[PDB]
Amino acid sequence: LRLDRLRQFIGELATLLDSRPDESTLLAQAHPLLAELVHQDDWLPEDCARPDPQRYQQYLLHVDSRQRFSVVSFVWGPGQITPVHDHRVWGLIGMLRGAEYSQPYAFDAGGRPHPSGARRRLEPGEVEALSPRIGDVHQVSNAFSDRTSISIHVYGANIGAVRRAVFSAEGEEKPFISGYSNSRLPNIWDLSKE
Ligand SMILES: [Fe+2]
Repeated sequence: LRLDRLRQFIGELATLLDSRPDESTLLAQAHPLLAELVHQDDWLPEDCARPDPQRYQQYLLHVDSRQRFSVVSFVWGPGQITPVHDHRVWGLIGMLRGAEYSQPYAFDAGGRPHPSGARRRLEPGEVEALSPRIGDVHQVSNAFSDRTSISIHVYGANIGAVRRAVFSAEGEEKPFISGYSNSRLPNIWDLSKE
């Protein structure tokens, strides 16, 4: 495993964040950092790539000391899908293997959510951005019904601890905390094992 590439990404993102950019500058300059990471699929620990039959898995890879960001391996078993939901922090999503569909939503005056633009297909190597400022609400699904798809997510917080919400088609808001699938993180720092 090329865990040095993951270490490099974490270091460089933290370096960008050290210059205290606004969200727009951050998303713009971190976009190529993550695309470079997901351009080649040779680093993700198999532990953090494992699908589950009932639900997709969320494997935490790294959290910044000051929680300025977290890096999560998002794993879709065949045909799995999220409900419509928000994030409340900035996010960058890089596709690793397989593919996923992403449909942005927006609310009318009465609460009800509607698709607010074209559904997007994210191919391996591609990166998309989200945040409360530029659009925070979407529904995501595995683009395939016959395979496992994986995307790497970077959020502007410890996303598993962020209190957010899911929305029904009728617009019912329900409190949501995603948590994480792994009770143990991969050790990506023991260089003497490389
Ligand atoms: Fe999401």
